[PDB]
Amino acid sequence: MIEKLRNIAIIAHVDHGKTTLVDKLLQQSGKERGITILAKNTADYRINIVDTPGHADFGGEVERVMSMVDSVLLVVDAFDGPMPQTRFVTKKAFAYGLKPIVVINKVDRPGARPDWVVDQVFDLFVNLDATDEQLDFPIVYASALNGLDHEDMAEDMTPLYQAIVDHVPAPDVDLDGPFQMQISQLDYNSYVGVIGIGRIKRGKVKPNQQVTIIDSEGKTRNAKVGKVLGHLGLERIETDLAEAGDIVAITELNISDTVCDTQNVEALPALSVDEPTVSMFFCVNTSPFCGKEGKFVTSRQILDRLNKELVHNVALRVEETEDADAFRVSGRGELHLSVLIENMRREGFELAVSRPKVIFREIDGRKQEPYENVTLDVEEQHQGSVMQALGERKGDLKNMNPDGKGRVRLDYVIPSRGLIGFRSEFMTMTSGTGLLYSTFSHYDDVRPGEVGQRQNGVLISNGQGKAVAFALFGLQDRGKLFLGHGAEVYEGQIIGIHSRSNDLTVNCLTLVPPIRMTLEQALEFIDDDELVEVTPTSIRIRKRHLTENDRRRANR
Ligand SMILES: Nc1nc2c(ncn2[C@@H]2O[C@H](COP(=O)(O)OP(=O)(O)O)[C@@H](O)[C@H]2O)c(=O)[nH]1
Repeated sequence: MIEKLRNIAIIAHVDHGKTTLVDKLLQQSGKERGITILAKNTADYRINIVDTPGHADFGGEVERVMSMVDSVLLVVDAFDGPMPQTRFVTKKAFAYGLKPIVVINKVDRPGARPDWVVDQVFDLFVNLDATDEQLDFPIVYASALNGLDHEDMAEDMTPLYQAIVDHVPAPDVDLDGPFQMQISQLDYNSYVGVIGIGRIKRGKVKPNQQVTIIDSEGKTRNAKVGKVLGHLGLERIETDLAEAGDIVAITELNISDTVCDTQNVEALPALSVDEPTVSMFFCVNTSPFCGKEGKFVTSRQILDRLNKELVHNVALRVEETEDADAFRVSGRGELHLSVLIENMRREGFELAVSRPKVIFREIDGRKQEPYENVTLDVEEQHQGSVMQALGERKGDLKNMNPDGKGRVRLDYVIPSRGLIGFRSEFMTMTSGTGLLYSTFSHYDDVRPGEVGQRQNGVLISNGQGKAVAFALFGLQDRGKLFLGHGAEVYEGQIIGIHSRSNDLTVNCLTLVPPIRMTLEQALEFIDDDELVEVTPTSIRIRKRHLTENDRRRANR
């Protein structure tokens, strides 16, 4: 049963499908796909074959695919050869010691050239070390509708069979002991819940069987389970090990998230660089515009929506709270999350989100909060205020190579927790002639001393009427304003900033041009108490508490 298992993956050249071969090899029972096509054969070898995508999504997609398999397959046109659509995977394929299997496809073509293509699939195949292969054999020559070189050439359908059982081994994993499995792939359905798919590392799995989740500590229960056969994932009572076993009704559930039994077990590692860096709660809009401007409010629409992204987004991680109408969403970047928000924003979603709290994950002893490699380019007299603010952000400098044309380029290493806010007043210090983006680098020990705050606070309001020049031109002698003449806010909606740490509960009812604050500039601003309402039309900045005594209430 288990020593006849062979877990492989295929790489689609330009030409998509490979069936041909993917297909016809359903030849003993048993456009397009794809996962996982587990043929069945003896002259019984179950062979789960996971199709690595022709594309590359993002944030560590394909490396996660070969976390299941122990070897690979490479389809290459005999007319043409291998391409950049193959150079994407194969590189990451050899990263784990995966012995390849080369397939010269299309052999029957009149413009085909076998041993030249082989000679290309050597030279553009070794440059990336290995270092074996060598063999690398494999080295089959295969038609679709199915006399040169290997063999050749009987029922060019069984030769490939040899290759798999001969050179691909069975997954070295323990049948017995307490159950363990790491989720490799992920998908969702409009009334399943989340769905697993993976590779059984330890033990065996009963369909109605309690379990635990890992990286955190949830003890969610199991309900249903399913095997794969043909292009279908077909239900099964119970499955052992080493298979592409597909599973439901657990939770949330995530990519990389490990999960084993409940007795004597836990856990599973292997990130590797998929784990997120940032997080913020996603809440259904409870503020005074509940279904006004927008068209998706009921929590299980949002939930539904977030899950659907967790198929595409491999660099995303969504977990569910004690509170029903709220979800801690986390991703490998603040910019990677704002995508999800503003994309959802203009699908017509009314929801709100909490402040970007950093993922203070841990690597050996020190609680290593993440850092990033900043690059910023500014006019010279701005530099004084630029440098100044960053040495207060616990942002270490690396190099500042001056171009000598009236500008300077500055290059820092800054902590994530202290990058929150700066791209507002970088654009205010430089007055627009400051241009900066950046990139995530790695986590580092404590800053230390949490100093990623902002302050002062802002001006909170106390009525649902419209803002008037009779109140705003006076209230703006406390500080700058987020609204102008005429707009109906509510009790809670921060309509501006004070000049000092004071929060105020003012009246706009009884002018300077205001501040056009973006989605990003709202999130990367709010305090831990406050929240950002995001309708599909405008953007509001509420507090979570709406009045001047309701504020004083929660303060114990
Ligand atoms: N002559 C020849 N043509 C092939 C062979 N394999 C595929 N093709 C052609 O190339 C195209 C790509 O193969 P296909 O089976 O469509 O792969 P799919 O994208 O997985 O369906 C098909 O339209 C076939 O007509 C082969 O072994 N010999």
